[PDB]
Amino acid sequence: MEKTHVQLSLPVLQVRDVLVRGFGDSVEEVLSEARQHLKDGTCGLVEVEKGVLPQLEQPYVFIKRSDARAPHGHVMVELVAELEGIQYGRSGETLGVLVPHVGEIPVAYRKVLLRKN
Ligand SMILES: C[C@H](N)c1ccc(Cl)cc1
Repeated sequence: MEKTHVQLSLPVLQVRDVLVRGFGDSVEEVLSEARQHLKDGTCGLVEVEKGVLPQLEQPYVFIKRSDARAPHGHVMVELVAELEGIQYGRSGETLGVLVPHVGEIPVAYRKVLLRKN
């Protein structure tokens, strides 16, 4: 059975390498697909810097810090989607935007403890 949180190590991708620049076409779909790719080990993370979001496809799926005081290095996170400037969920600081991973070479791995909600 699925625990409330799962430890994952996500490949961190540079935005210009990403081949599939979002998870879908509605908030509900992107959240659903992100969660599936996270379970399958086929989800990457792009760190948000100036110029990143316009190079990715909306709706966006962010991982945001959900909790403080981070077990074994994995930051606790939850998913929040964004479309047209409106966010679906509320949480803490953004760690990055999730994208499909289809074999791109990462620059780093990001350890997270993901809330499965
Ligand atoms: C497994 C298949 N080649 C696939 C990769 C990425 C996405 Cl987003 C959907 C399907």
